[PDB]
Amino acid sequence: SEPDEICRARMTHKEFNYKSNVCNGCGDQVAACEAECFRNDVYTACHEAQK
Repeated sequence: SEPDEICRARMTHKEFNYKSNVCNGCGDQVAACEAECFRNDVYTACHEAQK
């Protein structure tokens, strides 16, 4: 049970905006999209299925 602040510091400001932008598109799984810092099947699937 640790914070995901490291994930935000690891990426750039623009990155957080891009990832988050797509996250809101995946659907109602936003929480899950950021759950693993954009590192999950939920996002990997949506993002790949996002034109």
